[PDB]
Amino acid sequence: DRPRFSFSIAAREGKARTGTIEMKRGVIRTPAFMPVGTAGADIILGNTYHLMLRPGAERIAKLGGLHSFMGWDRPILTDSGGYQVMSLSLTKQSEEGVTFKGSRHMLSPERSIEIQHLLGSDIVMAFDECTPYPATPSRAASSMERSMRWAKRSRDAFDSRKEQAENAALFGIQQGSVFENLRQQSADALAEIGFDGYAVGGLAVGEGQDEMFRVLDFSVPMLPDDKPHYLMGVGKPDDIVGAVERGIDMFDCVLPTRSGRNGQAFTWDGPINIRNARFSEDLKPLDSECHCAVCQKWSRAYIHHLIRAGEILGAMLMTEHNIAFYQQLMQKIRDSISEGRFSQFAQDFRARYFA
Amino acid sequence: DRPRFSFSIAAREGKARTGTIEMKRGVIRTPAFMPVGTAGADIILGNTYHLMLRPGAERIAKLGGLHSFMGWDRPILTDSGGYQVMSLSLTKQSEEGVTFKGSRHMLSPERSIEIQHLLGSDIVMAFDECTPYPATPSRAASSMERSMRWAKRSRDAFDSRKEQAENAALFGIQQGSVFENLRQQSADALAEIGFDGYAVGGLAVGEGQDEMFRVLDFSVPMLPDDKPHYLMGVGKPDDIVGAVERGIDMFDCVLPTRSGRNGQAFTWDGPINIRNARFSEDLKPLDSECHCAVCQKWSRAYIHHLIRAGEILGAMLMTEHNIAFYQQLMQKIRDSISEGRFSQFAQDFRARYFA
Ligand SMILES: CNc1nc2cc3c(=O)[nH]c(N)nc3c(CCc3ccccc3)c2[nH]1
Ligand SMILES: CNc1nc2cc3c(=O)[nH]c(N)nc3c(CCc3ccccc3)c2[nH]1
Ligand SMILES: [Zn+2]
Ligand SMILES: [Zn+2]
Repeated sequence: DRPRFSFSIAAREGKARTGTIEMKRGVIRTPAFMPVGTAGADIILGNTYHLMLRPGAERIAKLGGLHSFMGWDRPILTDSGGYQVMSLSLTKQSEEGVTFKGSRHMLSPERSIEIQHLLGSDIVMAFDECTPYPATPSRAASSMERSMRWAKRSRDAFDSRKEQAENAALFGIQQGSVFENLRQQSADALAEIGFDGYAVGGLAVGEGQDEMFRVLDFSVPMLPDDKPHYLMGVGKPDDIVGAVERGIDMFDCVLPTRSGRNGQAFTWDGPINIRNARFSEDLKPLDSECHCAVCQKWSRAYIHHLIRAGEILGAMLMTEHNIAFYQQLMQKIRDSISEGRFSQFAQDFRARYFA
Repeated sequence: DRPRFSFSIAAREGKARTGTIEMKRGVIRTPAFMPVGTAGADIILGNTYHLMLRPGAERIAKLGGLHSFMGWDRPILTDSGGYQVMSLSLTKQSEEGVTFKGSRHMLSPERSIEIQHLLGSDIVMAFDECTPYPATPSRAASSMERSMRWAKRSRDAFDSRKEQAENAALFGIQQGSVFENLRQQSADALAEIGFDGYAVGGLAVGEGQDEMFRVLDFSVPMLPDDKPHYLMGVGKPDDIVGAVERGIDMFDCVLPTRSGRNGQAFTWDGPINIRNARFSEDLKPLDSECHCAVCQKWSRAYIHHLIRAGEILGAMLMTEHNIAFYQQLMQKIRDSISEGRFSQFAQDFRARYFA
C-alpha cells in the first residue's frame, strides 16, 4: 500500500529536481502540471469556490465525494477558496475569515478545511490571503502575518478530522509579496507549523516574469528542500521552465483550457492563433512533433475550419492538444533533469519557443 | 474490391427492410443514421452549403478533398445545396438555378454536381427544390416539374465527370408536397432517368408526423423497391421508427447534435433536459442501458454540473452520448428486422419512449 504522502527526489540539476510524490490514490511525477479536472496527468484540480456554490460541498459529499462525482480515482488537489472569492465575489475581511455574496457565505480556515474534506481532495491547501500586487511593505507584512495565523488554524482543523489527517496531505502557502524579509518570515512560520508541502503564493498576480523570477530566486530556497514546492497560478510554458530552474515541483494554470476555448494552441515554436487566415490551408498538424491524437489525425486547416464555424469539436480538439502539449513539456523536463541535460533543454526550448 | 454501388436486402418485415450498401470506401448497414461529420456510423454528412462559402469547394479540392480534410476515409454524403440556400440565404430563383448573397453566388444543377465532385463525396444528391409547406396543388406541381428537369440535368452533369461517375453514386429526390398524384409523377420521372438511390424530399418542413407518415404511406411504394430510400431531414427517434415501418432505409437529422449543445439527451424513456434541477443529484447514467463511454463512466449529476457551469466537456459528453444512442437505435432496428421481431420492437419502443 502506498503511504499517505511521501516525496522522493530522484535527480537534481542546479536548483531543479525531479522525483515522485506517492499518495494512497497514486504516484505524482514531478515536476508536475496539474490541469483543471473539468477540462497523462497524475493529479487534477478541483474548483473549491465553484463547488461550494454549486452544488455545495455537503451535496458533493452526499454524492460520494469529488472522485466519484468526476469519475477520477487518482489524486485531486483543491485550493482553499479565498483567492477565488477575492478575485470573483462584495467581500468583508476580518481576522475570522472572509464574508461574501444570492445567499451570503463565509470562508474561514476551519470552514475551508471542512469544505475540502467534504469534497474529498487528496492535497488540501491552507486558507491564506493572496496579497494584492503591488503592496506596500506594511500592508504586505500585515497580510502575511494574518495568513500565518490562518496557516496554524488550517493545520489544526485538518488534524482534527481523522479521515483527512490519515488519508490527505496539507500544504502551507508562503506569502510576503515581493519582499525578501517577509518571504523569509513566512517560510519560517510555515516550517515551524509543519506541512507536507509548501506553496509559493502571492505571485502570478500581475508582477510580470522578471519580477516573479526575482522573487523565486530568493523565496524557494527558504522552503524545506525535502518537501515539494508548488508555484500557484503559473503558468505559460516559459514561466514553467524558468520556475523549474528555480526549484519548483508543481504547477497549475488556466492557460491550456482558457487558450483552447479562445483559439490559441501551444506549440514548440510558440503559441499560434488557429483562427488566423494563415492557417486556412495549412495541412500540418497543430504541432509538428506532438504525439497527441489530434496531431496524429487532423490538420491546422481543419481545426481552423471547425473553430471558425463555431463547432464544439474544434474547441475540444484544441483543448485536448493543449493538455497533451503541457504533459509532453513536463515529461521532457523530467527526463532532461534525470539525464543531466535540463540546462541545455531550457536553452533550446527558449531559442525555439521565442523564434 | 467493393463495387461503386450495390444495395442488397438481407431481410424484410412488412414494408421494413434491412441490408447493406457496398461502396468503394465501405459498407453501409441499413437502416442507417448518417450524423453530421463535424459532430458507430458507416457514413457521415458533409455540409455543402457551408463548405461552398468557407473555404470554398475549389479550396477543399486543393486540400485533398473532404475525406482528407476531415480525416474520414469512409463514405460521405453531401446535399445539393439548394435546401440550405432557401433556408438560410435574399434569393433569386429561375429555371437555370438559384442566385443568393458578401459575394453573390449561383447554384444550378451543373454547379451543385461540380461542387460535390470537388468535395469528393461518395453519395451525391441531385439538385432539387424543396417545395415550401403548405403548397397549393398548382405550385407544388410547378415546383416538382422544375425539380424533375433539374434531376435530369443533375444526372447528365454527374455522368460527364468520369471520376465521379466511376467512384460515386447519385440519388434522385422525389418532390410533390403532400399530393399523391404529384408524388407518383415525380417517382415516375426519377425512375425514367435512373438513379442509384431515391430520396423522399419535401418533408420535415413543418407538416407534422401524422401528415408525414400519411405521405410516406403512398410515396415510398412508388420508388423502386430494389434501391435505397432516403428520407431527408428525419428525424426524432419515433419518426425514424415509423419511417422504417414505411420502407425508409436512410436518415439524417440535426437532432442529436443540436440537442447535445442545448442540454437535451435521448434515452429509451424519452428525451431529458439535463439542465433541469431534478438531475442535480441523479447518480444514474444518462440512459440506464446505453453502452456508450459516457454512460459507462459519468452520472447525470456530473453532466448536469458541467453544462450548468458552461463547460465544453459537458456538451461534448452529451453529444457523444446522443450520437451513440442513435447508432444503438439503428442497430436494434436492423437486428429486429433481421430476426422478424421489428413490429414488436416498434410497439415496445413507443410504449417506453412515450411513458
Ligand atoms: C493565476 N494566478 C494565481 N496566483 C495565485 C496565487 C494564489 C495564492 O496566493 N493563494 C491561493 N490559495 N491560491 C492562489 C492562486 C489560485 C491557484 C488555484 C486555483 C484553483 C485551483 C487550484 C489552485 C493563484 N492563481
Ligand atoms: C430538416 N428537414 C429537412 N427537410 C428536408 C428536405 C430536403 C429536400 O427536399 N431536398 C434536399 N436536397 N434536402 C432536404 C433537406 C436537407 C437534408 C440534408 C442537409 C444537409 C446534409 C445532408 C442532407 C431537408 N431537411
Ligand atoms: Zn497535438
Ligand atoms: Zn450513453
